[PDB]
Amino acid sequence: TLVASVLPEDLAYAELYSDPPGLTPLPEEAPLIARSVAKRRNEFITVRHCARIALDQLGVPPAPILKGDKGEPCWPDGMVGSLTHCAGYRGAVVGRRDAVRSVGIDAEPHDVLPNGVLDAISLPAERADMPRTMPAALHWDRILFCAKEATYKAWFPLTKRWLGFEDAHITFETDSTGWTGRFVSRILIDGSTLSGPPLTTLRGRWSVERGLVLTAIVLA
Ligand SMILES: Cc1nc(=O)c2cc(CN(C)c3ccc(C(=O)N[C@@H](CCC(=O)O)C(=O)O)s3)ccc2[nH]1
Repeated sequence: TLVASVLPEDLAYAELYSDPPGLTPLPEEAPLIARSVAKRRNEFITVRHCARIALDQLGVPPAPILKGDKGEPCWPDGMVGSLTHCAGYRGAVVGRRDAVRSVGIDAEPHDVLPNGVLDAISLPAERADMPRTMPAALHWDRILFCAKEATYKAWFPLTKRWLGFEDAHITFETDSTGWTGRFVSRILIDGSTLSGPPLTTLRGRWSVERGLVLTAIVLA
């Protein structure tokens, strides 16, 4: 699997590269996408079908995955997880809370960012430092965006505070293979959590594979 490249008996994952036809949401999930468009409908369903494959293999029976604070996914009790999707990928990674404090993942196509995006999602330092050490064959701007989204998704559940794109400083290192590596996200705002020790440094992994950028953060 692709997501295995960016992950370190309490963690499961599942991914699919297309929308399997005929899949249907759970009954009390249905009103969430009654008015949604077809393309949104498919990835809503496919990613929750991936989520329940992983959740079942952690002895958790299928349960509805609703959306809460700023659309945040909701999980069965004692559970945490993360959902992601893009043009050719649907994936979920889930974990039990005591072993996994939080999960954050993202998947993106390995293409240049649309015009004007690199500036909103990034700091003057990240833009000077990343081109010095990232391999020439990589879209460091897109990989930066993927790492940014994977950080807020792992950050937000533990603080329920909004993490702007310029409240996190991400530094990258490239593994000797050249297409994979890992990063450190440093929080520039208060790291007060609702529970647990403060959180200011998040370590995650990044990978480029099959034309796709994958990132994941697992906070033990
Ligand atoms: C810049 C920024 N900072 C934040 O802290 C932030 C927080 C949220 C709230 N949050 C934590 C989430 C909202 C949506 C999620 C998610 O995992 N979406 C999946 C599945 C969506 C679905 O099918 O319902 C996805 O992107 O596919 S996670 C959303 C955008 C943010 N953006």
